[PDB]
Amino acid sequence: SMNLERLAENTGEFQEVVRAFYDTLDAARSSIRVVRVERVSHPLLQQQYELYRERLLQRCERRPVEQVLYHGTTAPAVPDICAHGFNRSFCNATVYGKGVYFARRASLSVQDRYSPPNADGHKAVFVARVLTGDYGQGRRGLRAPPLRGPGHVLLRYDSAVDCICQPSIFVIFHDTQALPTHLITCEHV
Ligand SMILES: O=c1[nH][nH]c(=O)c2cc(OCc3cccc(Cl)c3)ccc12
Repeated sequence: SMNLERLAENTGEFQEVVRAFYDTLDAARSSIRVVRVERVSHPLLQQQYELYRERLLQRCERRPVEQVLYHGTTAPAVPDICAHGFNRSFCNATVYGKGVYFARRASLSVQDRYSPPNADGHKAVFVARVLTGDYGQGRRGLRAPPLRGPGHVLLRYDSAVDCICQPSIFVIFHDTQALPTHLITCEHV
């Protein structure tokens, strides 16, 4: 909470982020209000992230290798994420693996079970760049992405998902594979 910077409502960056948030808010597009949007700066994690991104850009089948995704969290977790990035050791049921869950659609992250509100009724949703790369099928046992199986050089997939077909959830298992960029503070009207 020391490397957060509030964005004014009348700026390009605030509008990009908020528009993308409302576009994917579905069910609750008209119940949810935005209180605040803050830029997250973590120069070190960003460098560690860019190095991983270079390795994936050089060798992934799927495109894109990188996606913007939402992570709802508890008020107490906000300082840690801003200081350290996403920490899978805080693992709700780990249905698709013991990793950090990101959602394609904000509708999912903004639910009270993922972003529970605090005493002021404020809900914490992070926007993150995530190196999804080549994803495999998640399942509850997974302490890492699932094995690629025989005849692949790479031992494991980059991430795990609910469903390979149209995936809506990504589970990532490396501290450097997800960079928080913005903290959206929202509430139910
Ligand atoms: O935005 C989130 N922040 N934190 C979470 O733990 C989290 C978890 C999450 O899926 C859990 C789940 C449960 C049943 C079926 C599916 Cl497919 C997925 C989705 C989003 C989030």
